[PDB]
Amino acid sequence: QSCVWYGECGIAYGDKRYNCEYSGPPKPLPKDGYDLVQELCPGFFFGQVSLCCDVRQLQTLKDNLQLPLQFLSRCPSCFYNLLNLFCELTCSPRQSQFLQVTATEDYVDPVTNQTKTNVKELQYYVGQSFANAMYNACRDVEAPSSNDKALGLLCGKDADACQATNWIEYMFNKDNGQAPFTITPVFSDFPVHGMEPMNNATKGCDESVDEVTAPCSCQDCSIVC
Ligand SMILES: C[C@H](CCCC(C)(C)O)[C@H]1CC[C@H]2[C@@H]3CC=C4C[C@@H](O)CC[C@]4(C)[C@H]3CC[C@]12C
Ligand SMILES: *[C@@H]1O[C@H](CO)[C@@H](O[C@@H]2O[C@H](CO)[C@@H](O)[C@H](O)[C@H]2NC(C)=O)[C@H](O)[C@H]1NC(C)=O
Ligand SMILES: *[C@@H]1O[C@H](CO)[C@@H](O)[C@H](O)[C@H]1NC(C)=O
Repeated sequence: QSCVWYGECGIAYGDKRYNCEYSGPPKPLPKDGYDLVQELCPGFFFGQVSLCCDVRQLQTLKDNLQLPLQFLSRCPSCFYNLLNLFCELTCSPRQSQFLQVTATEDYVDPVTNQTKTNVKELQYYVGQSFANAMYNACRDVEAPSSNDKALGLLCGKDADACQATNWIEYMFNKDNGQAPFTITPVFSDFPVHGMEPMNNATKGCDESVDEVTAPCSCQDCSIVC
C-alpha cells in the first residue's frame, strides 16, 4: 500500500490548498480525527485507520461538502456515492493504484525554509461502472423546492447536457472555483497500464445507505415510484 499525498501544503487560490506530495505507506490517523472519519468515510474506520490523509484534509473535505449537500442532501444514496468518490481520492490507503501525480511545484515552509512539494495536478482512474452508478443514483434528484434536476446546478451545464463522466470532469476542474486543484479523471472498468481503477461498491437511490437512512423519495428517484 502506498500514498501519493499526505497533509496540506501551499495555497492554490482563494482559501484553497494543494496537498503535500508523499509516496510512503498510509499512516494511522490520530484519534482526534476519528469523529471526522466516522462521519465522512466510515468505510475506512477500522483497524489502525491507516490512511493517506491527515485530520486537516478530512476537515477540508467536510468544509467543502456544503454545495453538494445544497443540492443532493435529500437523496442520501446519491450523496453517499459522491462522498465515496472523494473519500477514496482523499484518504485511500491504496491511492497509488488509482492516482498518478502529473504536476508539482515547490512548497517552502516560511519559518524553517524546509522544502516540500505541492501536488499541483493528478490523474484519477475512476471505475466506469462506479461513475455510471454515481450518476444513475443522482440523475433524478430534484433541486429542493423546484421541478428541475439537481445535476443542472453541479455540472457546469444544464441537466440535459450533464453525463456521468462530464459531471465528474467538471467537479474536478479547478476552473469551477471550488476544486482547489485539477484532477483529470480517466474512466475504465479495466486496468490501465497497471493502474487499477477505483471501483467501489455503490448504492442506488432505491436502496438504504444504512439501517438509519431510508431510500430516496419517488420525486428524486423514479425507481421507487
Ligand atoms: C465539493 C466539490 C464538488 C462540487 C463542485 C461544484 C462547483 C459543482 O460545487 C468537490 C470537487 C473536488 C473536491 C475536492 C478534491 C480534493 C480534495 C483534497 C483533499 O485533501 C481534501 C478534499 C478536497 C478539497 C475535495 C473537496 C470536495 C471537492 C471540492
Ligand atoms: C471502498 O471499498 C472497499 C472494499 O470493499 C472498502 O474497504 C473495506 O471496508 C470495510 C468496511 O470498513 C472493511 O470491513 C474491509 O476490511 C475493507 N476492505 C478492504 C480491502 O480494505 C472501503 O471502505 C470503501 N471505501 C469507502 C470510502 O467506503
Ligand atoms: C438507474 O438505473 C436503473 C437500472 O439499473 C433504472 O431503473 C433507473 O431508471 C436509473 N435511474 C435512477 C434515477 O435510478
